[PDB]
Amino acid sequence: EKRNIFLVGPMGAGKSTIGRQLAQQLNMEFYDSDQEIEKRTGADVGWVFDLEGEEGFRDREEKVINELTEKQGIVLATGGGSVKSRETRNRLSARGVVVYLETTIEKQLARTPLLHVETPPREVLEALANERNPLYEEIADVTISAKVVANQIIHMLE
Repeated sequence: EKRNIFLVGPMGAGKSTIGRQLAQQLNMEFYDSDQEIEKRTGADVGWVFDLEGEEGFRDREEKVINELTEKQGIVLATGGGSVKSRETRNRLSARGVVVYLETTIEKQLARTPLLHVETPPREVLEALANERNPLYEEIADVTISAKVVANQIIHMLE
């Protein structure tokens, strides 16, 4: 259907790669909230994070996501920590089908907008997952090459 598809999960989950494939196979618009932030600030997303601090970044991100989710027929790759906001999570759930790309710590560490230039120690990623995994799972309607995964998701939505 035309219904929105929102991809959630940690950085390195393939939100952008899988989302672009989904958008092309379903002939929909693709958006990346990190990319929209860069577009509105004219700067690297990680730079905006570092300069504005968490508080300011999260507010800006929440506003960006509120606006994107109001669109129709789009595939959205949401920021990894965008699920921290309760309002955002309720908006994501209500405005489209939420697909959670469950990702191991290993995959997250794995090889190449970038919120952070370099990978952190495993401990940091484990700590993040303990806080965020329950958030991703709370709003997931569907839990999971990009082409293969994209069609699998599609088969699940069917």
